[PDB]
Amino acid sequence: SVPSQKTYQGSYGFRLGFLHSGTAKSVTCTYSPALNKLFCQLAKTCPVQLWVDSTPPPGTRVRAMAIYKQSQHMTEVVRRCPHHERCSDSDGLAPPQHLIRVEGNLRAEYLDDRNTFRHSVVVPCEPPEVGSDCTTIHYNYMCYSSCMGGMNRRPILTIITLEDSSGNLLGRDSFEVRVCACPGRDRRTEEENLRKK
Ligand SMILES: [Zn+2]
Repeated sequence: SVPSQKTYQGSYGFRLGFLHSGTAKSVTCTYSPALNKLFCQLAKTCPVQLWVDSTPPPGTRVRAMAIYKQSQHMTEVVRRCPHHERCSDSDGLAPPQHLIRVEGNLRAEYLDDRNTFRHSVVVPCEPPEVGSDCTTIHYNYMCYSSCMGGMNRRPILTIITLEDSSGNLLGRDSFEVRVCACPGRDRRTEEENLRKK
């Protein structure tokens, strides 16, 4: 089966936000609103903001999961390639097969779904701390889009779901991801291709 990717703000007005990092050659993570697409280097910090209109209940959680974007690949589990799943880059918590990690959150939990075999990482939803108006989760993507035997140049989407304590849906948002060596250049190229089309 294929998890839903339908945008759903829900009762709490849940949606994502992204920094404005630009497209310089030195950028390691950059988000294109025109493409709804995050470009990032391998295993680099990807800040993703969570915005709500009202505070969800204690025990609300935030889950991230990757799926293939293309119709003909949506049913295939997104995982790390045969090389990276055997890398000695464990953080002590993420299973080595998981593409998406949460960085610097000891309450992150990693799920291997017993029925779909899909991977996800989930953290407690925290209120913005004093001063701030949103919360930020720091994600890492642990394979390249181009990795042979893994994503194999196929685009993926990340689906972020707001869930209650039972895992029921409260809100949903999503974005395409390209994990690549040159995020700034590739974002420039793809935004140009979009402008030409
Ligand atoms: Zn890989």
